[PDB]
Amino acid sequence: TYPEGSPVYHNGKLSVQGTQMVSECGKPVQLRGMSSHGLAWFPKCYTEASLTALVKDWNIDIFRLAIYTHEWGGYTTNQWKSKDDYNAYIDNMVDICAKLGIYCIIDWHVLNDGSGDPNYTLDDAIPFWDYMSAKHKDDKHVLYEICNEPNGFDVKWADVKEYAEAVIPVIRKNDPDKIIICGTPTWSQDVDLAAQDPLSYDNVMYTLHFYSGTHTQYLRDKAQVAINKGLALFVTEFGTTQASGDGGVYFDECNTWMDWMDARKISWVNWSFADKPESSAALKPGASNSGDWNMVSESGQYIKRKLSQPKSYESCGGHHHHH
Repeated sequence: TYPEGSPVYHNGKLSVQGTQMVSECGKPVQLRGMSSHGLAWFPKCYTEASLTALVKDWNIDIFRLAIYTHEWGGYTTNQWKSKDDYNAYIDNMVDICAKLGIYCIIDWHVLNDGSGDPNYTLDDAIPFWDYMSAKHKDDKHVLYEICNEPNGFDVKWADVKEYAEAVIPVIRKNDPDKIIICGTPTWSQDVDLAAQDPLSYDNVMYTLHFYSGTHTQYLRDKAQVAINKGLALFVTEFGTTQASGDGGVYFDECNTWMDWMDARKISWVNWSFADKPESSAALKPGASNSGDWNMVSESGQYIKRKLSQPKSYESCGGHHHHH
């Protein structure tokens, strides 16, 4: 039972129709929300209290759990939690999102230390995704992001497609209808190359990542090629900075990206909800010590203001029933 008036109450189980993500009543939906930073790095930032503030005060529709596979404390490392205990932690966060009625992305966050080819994480990715899809089959509010940012010159769409064709059957044997979001080459830029040979599965979307200090028209044009060839795109990560996550903020270029996404009804998730002293972090340093989840940085202020706009969906109605 999702809480009255919440994003999941309004839209129910989402699916993909052509290039558009739609609600349980078949209406186009654009979701807006926030990504975690590394969970092992900022655990004080990801609690019932902090997510309650994100929902009630920042008006988010969706939260993304960035589960690093590598670097210190990554899922594959057994440096912070055992793999099965990390699963239990993730499950707790998924349940908090359910209690608040927001969507939750489980993100297998490949990036560095060789994980740039997601195939090189399969010894852990297969049992991870087997577990998560079995555990969360009956959870209407989860989305499965199977490989954050494939990268490397050696990592082509053919290689990412082979990874996806290994993991998606493992998910779909347990959870037939849940949306799967598939990363693309060159740090989830090459959606136009994925569009040349798309996956044959239903309810699949393709990842686009941008950073407004780095990516401009060229990447929007690549994305438009993918859209014109019939792919549904999801911006599961973007920043207001250059791609490193620090330095200047570029709000004029981000406004261009926001207008562009709005016109195409493309969902977006901002990097990051954390109080690291870098300019892409949405909280001021020390906010996790004080517990003041509205003590925003310059970037957080800008994103919270975008989140405060009218919802980019229309309720499925039937408010006279519990959902």
